[PDB]
Amino acid sequence: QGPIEIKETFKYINTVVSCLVFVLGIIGNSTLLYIIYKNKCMRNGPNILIASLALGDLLHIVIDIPINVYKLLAEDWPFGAEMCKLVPFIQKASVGITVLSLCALSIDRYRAVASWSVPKWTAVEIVLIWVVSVVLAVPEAIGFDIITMDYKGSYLRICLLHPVQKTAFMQFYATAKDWWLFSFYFCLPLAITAFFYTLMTCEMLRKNIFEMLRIDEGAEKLFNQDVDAAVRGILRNAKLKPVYDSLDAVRRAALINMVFQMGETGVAGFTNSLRMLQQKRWDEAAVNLAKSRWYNQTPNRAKRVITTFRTGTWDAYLNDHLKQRREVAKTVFCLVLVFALCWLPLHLARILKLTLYNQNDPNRCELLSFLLVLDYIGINMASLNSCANPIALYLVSKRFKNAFKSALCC
Ligand SMILES: Cc1cc(C)cc(C(=O)N(C)[C@H](Cc2ccc(-c3ccccc3)cc2)C(=O)N[C@@H](Cc2c[nH]c3ccccc23)C(=O)O)c1
Ligand SMILES: CCCCCCCC/C=C\CCCCCCCC(=O)OC[C@H](O)CO
Ligand SMILES: CCCCCCCC/C=C\CCCCCCCC(=O)OC[C@H](O)CO
Ligand SMILES: CCCCCCCC/C=C\CCCCCCCC(=O)OC[C@H](O)CO
Ligand SMILES: CCCCCCCC/C=C\CCCCCCCC(=O)OC[C@H](O)CO
Ligand SMILES: CCCCCCCC/C=C\CCCCCCCC(=O)OC[C@H](O)CO
Repeated sequence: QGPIEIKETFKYINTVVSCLVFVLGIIGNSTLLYIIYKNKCMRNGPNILIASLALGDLLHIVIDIPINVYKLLAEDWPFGAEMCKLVPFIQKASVGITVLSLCALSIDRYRAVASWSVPKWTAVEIVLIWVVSVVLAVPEAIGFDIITMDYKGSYLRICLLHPVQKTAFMQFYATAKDWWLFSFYFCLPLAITAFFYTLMTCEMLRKNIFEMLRIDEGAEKLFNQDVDAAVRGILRNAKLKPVYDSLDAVRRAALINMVFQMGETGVAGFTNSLRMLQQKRWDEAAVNLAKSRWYNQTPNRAKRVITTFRTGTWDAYLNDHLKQRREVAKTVFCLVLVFALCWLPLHLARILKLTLYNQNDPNRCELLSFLLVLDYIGINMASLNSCANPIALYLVSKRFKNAFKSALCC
């Protein structure tokens, strides 16, 4: 049958995945804690939050993974009542540390670019993350216990959190647990990190346009309302509106740059160049713009604007301080994205089972086999997330990649 065939297959798959996560995660997160400790240049707010997150994932890896490997392979629980109050507690405490750290990471990225304006603040965050994650994981250590069954010369030890619990709170917890796990440990971080991501990019966008105009125009705080009025007029002009809509945020700022210098009527005169921008022919747009009277009178500014068009980034206008903040923000929301994709299949599987289990035998069989396969994939991706950040940091962050190579290769 599907259920017995599927569980046997994933006995092999999960054992290899969990052995991979154990080895990769022990090496990766230990090295991650090493490079943040040894490299004094690496000690900053976001990195220290990444360190606690790596310590939390290391705790789950060394405490829970070897047991979870055996648990999957044997029907009996031999590790005692203590280990099975501990393993689910560590599992929810560690994931909670990741969940709250990721939220603190995304809020810190917003505050970094925030218009309103702190080393002690990261220390308060660290305490709050671990205290709150551990408190919210305590009901796991409360509800879970061993059930021993003996019938006809055969005994079995299962550790479970029974749907029926002693106290009112533990009863409510056991019943609400599945939705609680979905809400706080998936919906809460994804919503908060997305909310502060979008606010951050908007604020980073204004800071970049402001910096661009500061370099090109050359002490005016009216730049922001001036920009807003400028895009209003660009949306007013039938010659400038179509190309402006086609452009991304960065190239729209390059168009605004030309509008600041020449006005809307002057920018409209580049009908051929504007068309080619709308066609997304950046290099052709760069060349035709380069052979212009605007280029001739102001080549330095023309060079930067046409490079901004062609490139689509802020390279020509971004200072060292702002290039630092974009790489850090890119690192933070890479980990956020990695968390979402790793925890998406499992939370999807649990919610589909929670919502679509009609208990009719005909519909159940095929839906069960699919949901079971999805659940197994889900817990594999979640295990991978506990070892994925060292690899992710290596690939997405030039600083982390160099720190890893210094610590490991030579
Ligand atoms: C928030 C949350 C939500 C859901 C739906 C499941 C888990 C969970 O707890 N899982 C997915 C573990 C395995 C695991 C735990 C933590 C990480 C982790 C930690 C830090 C950073 C990133 C990832 C990765 C995998 C799991 O296998 N849970 C089992 C229950 C279970 C496994 N071993 C046990 C021992 C005793 C009692 C229960 C268990 C299940 O949900 O099916 C956690
Ligand atoms: C690196 C950021 C700090 C992350 C950890 C904060 C929470 C520690 C409390 C319980 C953990 C129990 C497991 C033991 C781990 C020991 C961690 C530790 O001793 O760190 C003290 C201090 O940061 C060294 O200078
Ligand atoms: C940064 C900080 C983030 C912290 C985020 C935490 C949010 C969820 C925490 C607690 C909700 C608890 C809900 C409690 C409902 C229990 C039901 C109940 O109390 O049952 C009655 C019983 O008689 C009484 O003991
Ligand atoms: C500072 C604030 C931080 C954020 C704090 C709030 C985060 C989300 C908390 C609770 C929502 C999920 C609670 C789950 C309640 C489920 C109710 C229930 O028992 O439903 C059983 C249902 O019948 C089975 O299908
Ligand atoms: C296996 C995982 C592979 C993952 C590969 C990741 C590569 C991304 C790197 C940099 C782009 C950063 C983009 C950040 C986008 C914002 C993330 C976010 O806010 O997530 C909200 C959540 O999706 C609710 O909708
Ligand atoms: C088995 C392990 C499970 C995890 C598997 C991998 C998880 C995340 C991997 C990649 C995320 C995106 C990395 C690629 C980002 C592309 C942009 C980039 O690399 O730019 C920075 C670079 O240093 C130039 O300066």
